[PDB]
Amino acid sequence: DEAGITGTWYNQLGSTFIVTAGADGALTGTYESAVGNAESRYVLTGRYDSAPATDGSGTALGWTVAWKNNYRNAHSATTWSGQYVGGAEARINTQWLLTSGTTEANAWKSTLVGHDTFTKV
Amino acid sequence: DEAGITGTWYNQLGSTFIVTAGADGALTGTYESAVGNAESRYVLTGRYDSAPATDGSGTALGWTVAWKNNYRNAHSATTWSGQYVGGAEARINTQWLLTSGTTEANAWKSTLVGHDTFTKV
Amino acid sequence: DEAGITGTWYNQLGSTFIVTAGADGALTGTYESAVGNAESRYVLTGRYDSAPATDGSGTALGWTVAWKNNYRNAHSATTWSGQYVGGAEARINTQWLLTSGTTEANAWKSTLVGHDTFTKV
Amino acid sequence: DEAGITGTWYNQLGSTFIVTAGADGALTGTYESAVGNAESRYVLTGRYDSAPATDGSGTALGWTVAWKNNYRNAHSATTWSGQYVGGAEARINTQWLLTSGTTEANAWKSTLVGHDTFTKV
Ligand SMILES: [Cu+2]
Ligand SMILES: [Cu+2]
Ligand SMILES: [Cu+2]
Ligand SMILES: [Cu+2]
Repeated sequence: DEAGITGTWYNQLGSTFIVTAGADGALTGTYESAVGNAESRYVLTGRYDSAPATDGSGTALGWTVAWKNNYRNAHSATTWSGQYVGGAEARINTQWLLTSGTTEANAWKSTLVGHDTFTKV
Repeated sequence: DEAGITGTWYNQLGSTFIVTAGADGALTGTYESAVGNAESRYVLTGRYDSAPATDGSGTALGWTVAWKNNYRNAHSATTWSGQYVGGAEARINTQWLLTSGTTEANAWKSTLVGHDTFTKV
Repeated sequence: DEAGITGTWYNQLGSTFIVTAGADGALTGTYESAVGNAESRYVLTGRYDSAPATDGSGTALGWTVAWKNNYRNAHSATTWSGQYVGGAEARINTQWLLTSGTTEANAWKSTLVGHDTFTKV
Repeated sequence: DEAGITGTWYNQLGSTFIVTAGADGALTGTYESAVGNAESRYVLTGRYDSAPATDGSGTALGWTVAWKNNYRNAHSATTWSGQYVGGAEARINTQWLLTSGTTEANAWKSTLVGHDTFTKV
């Protein structure tokens, strides 16, 4: 799925995920969020299963974005964890964890959880 | 916290996380899990906030492991999302999402969620 | 939203959630899952915000199902946490945690996480 | 575990959970949080597996709190999902989802996720 994954993907929020999949399992690219304390592109990296099961199963993958770039710093990181499902309407179906840096006293409220679905259109 | 983060960390399961923090926000290294469908080391990559708040707050970070290496392939990926808290007993406090590749019919049961706390000892 | 919430709801898996909302914040009813180790109806209970904000915001709510009834026992419980959004196409948008009873050694893999969207049709 | 569960439990934040376990799987009680937009006690309800496995496994359970009482309304609900582990130092080990009522535009940031461990002392 190196070919399948590589490219430009869009989620339900209107965010844009630009990724390259390496033959060795790497994911590199940029993320631009349509929401939150974010502007322009941010580095991302991740990993995917470069030899998935041949049985109909999706391809596991994940990636991280730390919310610092030359424009802003939102003192946070999101990780998406999910699977790529190939075919006529290819999708990446993810769940994510967004942890902000907090004091000890606020750690209980440090982590948001949600779900993003990415499509090629 | 490039110095703070860089090195060998151990969680409550007895897993070993070996990371280098780059000046530019990169995280690279290897993960070896004490549990699950896993043996030996697996590549990991991630990101962290290289200019955290100076107010007492932790440092946001995350990383991914796809569960494929030369020994096995568990057709899955974990993402940890959390924060580094520096000082006498430094910690990385994380929550994680483990997504397995599944068919459409099994997607509902694709994703495990838990929490790992990493220490230097 | 006592009137709004009360009734029969269906999710994207084809599961059926039958609830009564009490004036005092109670949720009582039955759940029947279309997937998993489940058959027929199972008791559920929960709570919702009986005096929500008047600003356009959704109405917070949650409920639990333990997966035991007269037919089976799957030694697990799901909690859904989410919000009711009223209007022409009313929805309940949830995220859920399914914890199985496990030994200590398997606790790391005890908890599934997903997301369900319920509609009146 | 009706006897095991029933009573007063305390988490790592200093919150107090007072529960009765019914023979039929019910959980009823009150929760008082040490943190957040909360004061005094709030109703809770939930469910647990009243006939757990005899193999060493924990007992699955969950409960909800909507954050409305006579003192305040934080327009939110938490669900804890977890397991009771009996014996010399009994514990309830949970993960939780806290959903706030939000507008559509803020739904992405509606849900916090964390983990609480409850003890009898
Ligand atoms: Cu295989
Ligand atoms: Cu700052
Ligand atoms: Cu209000
Ligand atoms: Cu059994």
